[PDB]
Amino acid sequence: SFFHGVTVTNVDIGARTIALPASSVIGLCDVFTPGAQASAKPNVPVLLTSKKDAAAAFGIGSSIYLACEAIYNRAQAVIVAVGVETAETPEAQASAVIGGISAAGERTGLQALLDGKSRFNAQPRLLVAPGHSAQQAVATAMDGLAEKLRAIAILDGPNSTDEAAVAYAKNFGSKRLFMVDPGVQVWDSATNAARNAPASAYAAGLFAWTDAEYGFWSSPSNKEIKGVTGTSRPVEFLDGDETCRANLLNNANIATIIRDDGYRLWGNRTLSSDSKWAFVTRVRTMDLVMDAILAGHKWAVDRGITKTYVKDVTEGLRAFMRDLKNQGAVINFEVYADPDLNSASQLAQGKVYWNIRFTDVPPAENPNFRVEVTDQWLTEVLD
Amino acid sequence: DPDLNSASQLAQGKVYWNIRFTDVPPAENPNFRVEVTDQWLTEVLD
Amino acid sequence: MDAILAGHKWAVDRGITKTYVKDVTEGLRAFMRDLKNQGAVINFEVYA
Amino acid sequence: SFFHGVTVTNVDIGARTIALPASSVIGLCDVFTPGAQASAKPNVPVLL
Amino acid sequence: LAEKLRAIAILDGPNSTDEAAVAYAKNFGSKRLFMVDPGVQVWDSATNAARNAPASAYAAGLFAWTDAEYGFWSSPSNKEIKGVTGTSRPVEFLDGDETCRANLLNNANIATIIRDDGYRLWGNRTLSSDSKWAFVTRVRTMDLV
Amino acid sequence: TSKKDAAAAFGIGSSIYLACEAIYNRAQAVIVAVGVETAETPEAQASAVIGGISAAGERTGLQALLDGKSRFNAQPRLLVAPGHSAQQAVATAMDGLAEKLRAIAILDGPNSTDEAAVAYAKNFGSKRLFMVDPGVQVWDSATNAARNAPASAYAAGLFAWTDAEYGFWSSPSNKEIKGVTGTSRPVEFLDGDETCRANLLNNANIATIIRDDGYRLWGNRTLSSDSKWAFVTRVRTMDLVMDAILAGHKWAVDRGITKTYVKDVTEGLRAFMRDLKNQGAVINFEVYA
Amino acid sequence: MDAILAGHKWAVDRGITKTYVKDVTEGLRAFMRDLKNQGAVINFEVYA
Repeated sequence: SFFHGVTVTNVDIGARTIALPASSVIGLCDVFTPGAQASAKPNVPVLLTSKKDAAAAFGIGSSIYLACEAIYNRAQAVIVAVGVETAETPEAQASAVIGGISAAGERTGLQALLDGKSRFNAQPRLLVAPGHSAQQAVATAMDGLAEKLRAIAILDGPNSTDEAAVAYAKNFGSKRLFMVDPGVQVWDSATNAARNAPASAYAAGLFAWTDAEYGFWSSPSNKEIKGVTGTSRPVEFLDGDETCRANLLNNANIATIIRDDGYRLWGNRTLSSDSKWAFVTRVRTMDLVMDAILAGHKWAVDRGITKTYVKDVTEGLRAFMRDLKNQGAVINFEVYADPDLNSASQLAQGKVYWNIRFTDVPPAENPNFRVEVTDQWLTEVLD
Repeated sequence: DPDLNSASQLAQGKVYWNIRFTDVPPAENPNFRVEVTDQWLTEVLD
Repeated sequence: MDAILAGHKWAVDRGITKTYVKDVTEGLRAFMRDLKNQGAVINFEVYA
Repeated sequence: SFFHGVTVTNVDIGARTIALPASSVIGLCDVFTPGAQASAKPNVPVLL
Repeated sequence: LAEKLRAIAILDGPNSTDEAAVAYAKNFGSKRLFMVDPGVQVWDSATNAARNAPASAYAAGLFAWTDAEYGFWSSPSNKEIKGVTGTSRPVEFLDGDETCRANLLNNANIATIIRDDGYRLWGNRTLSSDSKWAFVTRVRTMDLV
Repeated sequence: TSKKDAAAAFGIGSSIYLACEAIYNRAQAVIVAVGVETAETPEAQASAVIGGISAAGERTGLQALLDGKSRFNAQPRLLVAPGHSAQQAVATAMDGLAEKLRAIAILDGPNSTDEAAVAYAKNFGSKRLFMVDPGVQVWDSATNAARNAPASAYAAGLFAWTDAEYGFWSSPSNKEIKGVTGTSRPVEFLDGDETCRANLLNNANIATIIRDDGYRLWGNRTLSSDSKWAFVTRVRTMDLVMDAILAGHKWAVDRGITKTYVKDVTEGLRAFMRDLKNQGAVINFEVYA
Repeated sequence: MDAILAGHKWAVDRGITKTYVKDVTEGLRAFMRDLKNQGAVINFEVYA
């Protein structure tokens, strides 16, 4: 007979919803002085949320707090900060910043950011290392680490001059590097006077402002930065001419703070050879929708690949991408199951493909205006 | 089956029915070939 | 020229959505029309 | 089984964009008098 | 015995390490074998503390849950198991990479309990040489019809 | 599998860990590492690296990699021996071993100069050898300063990045390598001219890291005389589909060779190769009896 | 010339699939067309 009663099986099918995780969590790693007021341990990752949670953690005056304060002053954001004890020589200090792994097995230094995901559920999708980035060594660690986190490591090249900034950017070429050359100077509270900063954390907090406001898909450039009071090496910028020096650095894929004091930062060009990923925007949107689809369809995995299931996942992308379109994240999209890929043998191994394709919105970094007079509408002056 | 069900096979009681189908395999690895482009850019115009 | 140059300094790198194009297009529509009725120009035409 | 999870490979294909570099950068080489006010060295290239 | 009953014998290889689990699966190759390596640990009531289990019965009851719910044709993998509190030898599993160790055991046709505590079990590959009967599902539907 | 599993295994500061870390920093991958104790003299140390067989019977040294298949189900299809490859001795062992594993042994010739690199490559000529001459320098954590590396493991991890990303069929060259900070003997490279020195080494079948710091590696030419197997790509795809068909049709073997069976195997290749075609592994194929 | 040279530095050694050829072909199509409407060239033609 089998059962013989009255069943009520819940058919668990339908297009699941998908979200945009992480969005813009900052992954900082400067230095401080562990002791009394410093609640945070000399190396482990610590989650932040506001200046209060950061102050009692690392302490006031700590070089790391001047970086966190620079971010929170700009725009509030999650900062899975690490922080490492200051070393003797400046060179060997970069070792603790990069961090090998230690005998304890726990990832030390900058590499500790990989733990931020499996501890705080906040994958730092925006690396930054104020002060420690002009060095060729630590800069590559930021590059390699960014690909693990699908983040955008914001470097900060040495001031000195422009020649030294271009020669520095010529080294890298990865999608996930957004360097800023001119070191903005902030008014330090402890020194009670001018004080040059790496301009790394300021550019990082600046992103968090646009990401929380407009969106991650919005370009950060041409947005004013707060907590400033001048800029080391005044990068010139005319009203509208390619002759200005602010432009020449952008050709070498470099961000710069223009005008007096610190009016605004721009230079969307990420240190990338491939012109496809020229904008930092594209890298930021693509790394997001990828991590979303990855972490989103974790419910599916091994499950009955019936015609319903394919449509449930297909409609899952239809609705998802359409929530990005009307939101303005993308201009237009198209998702479907490829006939050629989805072969009878591929499905028999569990493989099932969905060709997603779209156009992330590029920032109009140079809108032209071909204005030109004529003598056309002159006969109109008659009748 | 025409070939199996021979005049001699049925005369021994043997009678065959060729059943065939495809049991549902679990999608143990669904891929997502996502890729941006510059196709739908001219759409931003009219 | 100097007006359009110094005028659209707010735009620059920004999401080039269909709205943005129209926002700038309508920015010139209204602008030039303020020159037309004012008598600065006889007639104009702006578009992408 | 191979992997057994949920991949999301980024297919890096499509027509890349191309620009017009350099355009018209001048390469001058006259003479001068190096000393005090002359910041530029007596021979090395200096950008202007 | 499984071939006499057309069943699916769920084994449970030794913990110790992964090397010992792969070398153990290399022995068998029958359609009707679905081994699970990492021995999940349950909270025994009598001992009033942690206690390692063979993870065999847990994987068995797990099938009965999916079979009664979705159906025998439904795959058991990627379904959360209850009555757990940790897993002997924490088998690592990244968000999405073949480099993770949870995947390597599945290549050797082995089921594993991933994530902390005992989030879920997976590894549809039955200890079978013939790739036609690679999934435990096919063996379960065919033996039924 | 990761730095954690490698750190507790060999230890920090170990010359082997600097090689594994160089790979995992680039792109995560499975490494059936061996590792051998350091010897007295550098010459006799290569013996332990090559490894005879020992009285125990168990394959020692570099030859121990043959056991990686029948223990971890992970046949090392990508050999590498950082530091120990400039020596003519150990280099041949990498050549002979690669054919047993159908792998691609990545050598690393001596720096010094370019003349010494060309004269070194002139010795080998096997399909399964992909040498890189200029020794990239990494910033060692222990030394807290510059430190020259063999650039062998970096080029190895670089493959694993492309193989996991694009595919094994994708060429590794022209892909940027991380965990660098300069390159011993700056190999020059112009914008576009055969006069550049980076090109001349590629003519001698040599990989090189171009531009400042360590922008990228290229030189697809494997140290092979036969122009048919000139690219490292072809050797990498062919050694794969072969091992796939070999290990794939293990179910067949002695079985009734009826017309159905032939078609079952024929259609097995039809569907299989077509999964490589649409995937982009191959342009087109053709299989039949 | 210097644009095409420095422009297609992203390509180089890469899978020469039918897609790749079209990706580069369409790269020149769009590129030259940006020169045509701009007035840099009267007309063009690019192909394999």
